[PDB]
Amino acid sequence: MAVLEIIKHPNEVLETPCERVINFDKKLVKLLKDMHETMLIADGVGLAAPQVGVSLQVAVVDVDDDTGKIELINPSILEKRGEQVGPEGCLSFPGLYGEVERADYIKVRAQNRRGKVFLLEAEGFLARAIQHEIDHLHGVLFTSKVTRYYE
Ligand code: NI
Repeated sequence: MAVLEIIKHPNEVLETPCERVINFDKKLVKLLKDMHETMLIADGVGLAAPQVGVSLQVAVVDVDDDTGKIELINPSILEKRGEQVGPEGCLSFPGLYGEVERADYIKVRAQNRRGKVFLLEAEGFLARAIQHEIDHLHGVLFTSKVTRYYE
């Protein structure tokens, strides 16, 4: 495995929309493996490929141990219900936290490492993390949705 450098705001790669993954190959699997440990070593709960300099629709989230690691390739949100307001941060903006409103429940369609399509339902913090990472894949950063930063 390799500890990948996490790209910090500012950097253009962070605002670049990502291409869909077309080849589900060994390089993709290594990217995901490296991203997950890099993310945890940095005490993060989500990480998207553009944050490690790769413009592909690939992200991973890992909040609870029971749930565990969820790798998302070419994810799309099929349904959103309810709202939740709370603090949000990002490994690409060290120490920056702001209040962001996100859907509370989401239904997500995405592919795994082999290209198989799965359906995932999430709520609360996990749903917040997933929404934040999917935004990265479209070149959107959380600062664009912060309503207020904390003192
Ligand atoms: Ni982020």
